[PDB]
Amino acid sequence: TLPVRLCKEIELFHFDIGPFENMWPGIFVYMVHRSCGTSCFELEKLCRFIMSVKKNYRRVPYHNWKHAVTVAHCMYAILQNNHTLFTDLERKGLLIACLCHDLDHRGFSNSYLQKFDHPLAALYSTSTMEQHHFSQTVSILQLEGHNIFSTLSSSEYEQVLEIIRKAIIATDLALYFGNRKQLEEMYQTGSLNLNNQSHRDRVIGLMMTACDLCSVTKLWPVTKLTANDIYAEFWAEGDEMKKLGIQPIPMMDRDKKDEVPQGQLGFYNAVAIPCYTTLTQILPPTEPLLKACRDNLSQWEKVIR
Amino acid sequence: TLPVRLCKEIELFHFDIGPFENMWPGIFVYMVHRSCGTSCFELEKLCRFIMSVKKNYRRVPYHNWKHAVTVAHCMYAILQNNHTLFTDLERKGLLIACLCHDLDHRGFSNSYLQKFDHPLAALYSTSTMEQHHFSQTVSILQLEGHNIFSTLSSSEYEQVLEIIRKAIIATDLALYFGNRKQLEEMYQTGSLNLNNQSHRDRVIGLMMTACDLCSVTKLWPVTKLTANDIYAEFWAEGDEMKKLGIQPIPMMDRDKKDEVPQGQLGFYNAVAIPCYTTLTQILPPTEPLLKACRDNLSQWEKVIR
Amino acid sequence: TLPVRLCKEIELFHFDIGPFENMWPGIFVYMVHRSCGTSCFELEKLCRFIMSVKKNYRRVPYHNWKHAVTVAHCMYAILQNNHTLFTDLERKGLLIACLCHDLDHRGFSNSYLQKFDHPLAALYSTSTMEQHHFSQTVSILQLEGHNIFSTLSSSEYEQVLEIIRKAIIATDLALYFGNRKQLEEMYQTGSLNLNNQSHRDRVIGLMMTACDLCSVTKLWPVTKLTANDIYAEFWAEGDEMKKLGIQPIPMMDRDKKDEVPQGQLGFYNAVAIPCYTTLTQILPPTEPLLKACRDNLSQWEKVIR
Ligand SMILES: CC(=O)N1CCC(c2nc3ccccc3nc2OC2CN(c3ccc4ccccc4n3)C2)CC1
Ligand SMILES: CC(=O)N1CCC(c2nc3ccccc3nc2OC2CN(c3ccc4ccccc4n3)C2)CC1
Ligand SMILES: CC(=O)N1CCC(c2nc3ccccc3nc2OC2CN(c3ccc4ccccc4n3)C2)CC1
Ligand SMILES: [Zn+2]
Ligand SMILES: [Zn+2]
Ligand SMILES: [Zn+2]
Ligand SMILES: [Zn+2]
Ligand SMILES: [Zn+2]
Ligand SMILES: [Zn+2]
Repeated sequence: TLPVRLCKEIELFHFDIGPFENMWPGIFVYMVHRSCGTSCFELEKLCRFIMSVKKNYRRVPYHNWKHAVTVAHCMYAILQNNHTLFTDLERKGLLIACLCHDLDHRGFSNSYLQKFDHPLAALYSTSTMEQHHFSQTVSILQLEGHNIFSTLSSSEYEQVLEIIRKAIIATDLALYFGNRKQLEEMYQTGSLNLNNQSHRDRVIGLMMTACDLCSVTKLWPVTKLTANDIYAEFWAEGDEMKKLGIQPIPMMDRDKKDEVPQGQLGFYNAVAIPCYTTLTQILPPTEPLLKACRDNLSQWEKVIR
Repeated sequence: TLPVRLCKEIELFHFDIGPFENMWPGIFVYMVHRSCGTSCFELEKLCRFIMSVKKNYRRVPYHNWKHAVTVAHCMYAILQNNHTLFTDLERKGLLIACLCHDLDHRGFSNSYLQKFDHPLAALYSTSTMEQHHFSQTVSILQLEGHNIFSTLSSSEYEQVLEIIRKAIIATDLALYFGNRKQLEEMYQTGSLNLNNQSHRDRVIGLMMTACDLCSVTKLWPVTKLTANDIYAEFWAEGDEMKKLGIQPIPMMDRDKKDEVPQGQLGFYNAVAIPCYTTLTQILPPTEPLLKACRDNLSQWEKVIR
Repeated sequence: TLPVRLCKEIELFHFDIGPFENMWPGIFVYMVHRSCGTSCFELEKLCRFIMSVKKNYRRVPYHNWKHAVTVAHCMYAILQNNHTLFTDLERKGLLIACLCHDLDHRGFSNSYLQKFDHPLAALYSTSTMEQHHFSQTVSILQLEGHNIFSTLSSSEYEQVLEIIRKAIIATDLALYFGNRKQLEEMYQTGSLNLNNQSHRDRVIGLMMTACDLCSVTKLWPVTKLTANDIYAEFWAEGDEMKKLGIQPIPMMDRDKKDEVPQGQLGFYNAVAIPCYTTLTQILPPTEPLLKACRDNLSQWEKVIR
């Protein structure tokens, strides 16, 4: 039961979740029931679970509670347009993974933490933050009245945990390049097969990347506005890097503000476009992300003068 | 028992409440006792009521807790200089209405909510936020140990509720233009009469507008500083409008920052000056607001170069 | 048990405490044990005490919780390099004083409070905020399970309170000029004597100044970044001054932003350099602060073009 405008435009890939946090949870529950079903989860146990997650997000310009819901909607959009491809376990499992994918994020990349010699970097040699994101998740599920998979069998429960584990880790962009490249080949040869679990995890992996980056697939005015939040995080990290006696890459250097239009251009070309390209090849219904992406690419070129 | 400088300068229309929240409540209690009386309200029940209201204001650049107290002081200033015109019910009733007049405000106008298709817009077809502001008020009064009108008769209680209702709704600027225009005529013909309840509500209505806008009646340095908070709210709304695929009016368009000195000029001419003009006509003691207002008008013209 | 990079670089004067609050407490406990000893304080009672102090710091751009820890580290650095000069009482006493030295600070100088006619200004005729900082301290100690000097004798306890009292008051910069000038003479004549308690308090006094200002002794990139937080506080105060119908000194005037490179130059020359100069004269191990200070002085001159 969502407002008419929302019920209608929530099915759109480029949908924005507005500036109404209090309404954010509701928007999520709605999507679970439309994609998975009403009796997938007990309402109260779910709502309790949601509030807890909202609470374990930090007020960081970009990787915050809004990012979490936004990413999830893209997944919902992907799920609804490929409705016959996945089980409920995967559906109910993937939506949850998206909301938790950046839990307890502080706004610093894995690079900085290793430089800073942070306790977590010692704890997780690779994919430091993402491993923490999943750690946070399990802690929340282990809370009383928080196990929404209570009704699941221990077999099913373990399965959905793996799904969520694999998914969350995939939000490490460093892992993306190897994943896309592999998928690019397998698609070409025809060896690519969704019934292969090893193959299947990789698609899911690429699906997660598409969502984590979906701000490039929004309309131009949203994409441009979201951009401010992201560099806010980058430049701040650059500052802390500088506090370590370390010259940061120009991307995190606030002195190089002008360069940003080209910095984005390069990123689209090298990362974003190849990503949604590959995805539409495998999942044609996901093209609107790609089209919207290129529309934004054209805008960036239009910025340079 | 307020500091000497405060006790002295609190009687000034252009008084500013400083940056000491913790001291804000105290400043309010003081005004209730000077305008209405000590035994108007039970201290503890009042303080409890105040903290609750402070809690239900949001950290929004302008329409926040500070706005609430500031608006109330102007009313106090109006009440003290027209001391023989109103009953205690109206006095105690109007001060309370001013503090609650923007309860749970989020920083977006009624226009945006209707565009966004917000639940409240469906709930309140007209004067969406203001109806909510009064709804919030009643909820707080209905809290235990929060009914400061407990000592009032059910007749008096209902009366003061109407006063507060009517008052709060009047803070809708859309309603102002019709109200001023009517008052402008009645004053001219002489038909205007304070003993007429229909007439009486309209004055109260115009009094509320004067307070909600009183930042134009502060000294120039305060008026200029307060201005930043307001456009912060506007431009943000423009951003969200843009997120709806809707080109917002230049006032909410942050791209048109330069234009602001003229934007303010137009507003003074068309809205602010006619407002305090009419008010002084009816209530001559309220002229300092008008004088201070024009002093700020002269400053805006002085800005354009 | 701190990360390797931290264990190593925490002994450096120009050490920065990073952007990990959750890790800030730990960094403090570590320093107490390295400077004073493990059985100086009961762990739990200490941790309880720390969290309470963190809670009574305000989110003010500069004089906040980070400032508190940063100042304390400098003291630790001073203590560790002059290990044979002080008793444990003084050590355990001074580290604590540094963390509490700006408790409940709101970001306004004593000048503004007197102008504003604030309740505290009436309460404390001189060194208004600093007297409050110590008042806050005592209140926290008087909390249950918060008396970390519980194990101390009432004689020792009173002694450490005086130490803390004297120390905190010394963070009033107005008092500094008279203190340095006296120390400058006594050092010259040879009359300066650490066994003299009157003399001894003055050194401690100058040590506190060195720490409160230690942002000038950090590396250039940190010093420059910290600078933003400080003027944020100044300009805001200027704004409130203007709200009092009072033209503030150019330092708190945000209109005079350009002037800042020279404003800092003057400060170094007149205040910072003479301070660390005198300190190294008395305590040669504290020279790195001075060297780092001048390195930053050279940078400011390099700014002017
Ligand atoms: C973990 C990893 O590999 N990362 C690299 C890419 C980066 C990134 N993520 C984005 C997510 C959403 C939308 C845009 C994103 N853009 C990213 O980096 C591109 C934007 N960039 C640059 C590059 C060079 C620049 C030089 C000067 C000024 C700005 C620059 N911006 C690169 C995130 C970290
Ligand atoms: C609800 C309603 O009718 N509103 C119209 C007036 C508006 C408003 N409120 C003020 C309250 C206190 C002080 C000043 C206020 N100014 C307001 O709007 C005026 C300021 N404005 C403009 C107008 C056009 C502009 C064009 C370009 C750049 C800035 C502009 N500012 C109009 C509030 C919403
Ligand atoms: C209490 C007292 O005596 N104060 C004077 C010095 C001031 C101060 N504290 C600092 C602490 C750490 C680092 C730098 C600090 N700088 C301070 O003031 C200097 C910086 N200044 C100026 C002076 C004049 C200016 C004129 C135009 C623009 C900027 C200016 N900045 C002076 C603090 C208040
Ligand atoms: Zn992430
Ligand atoms: Zn993410
Ligand atoms: Zn309002
Ligand atoms: Zn208002
Ligand atoms: Zn201080
Ligand atoms: Zn300080």
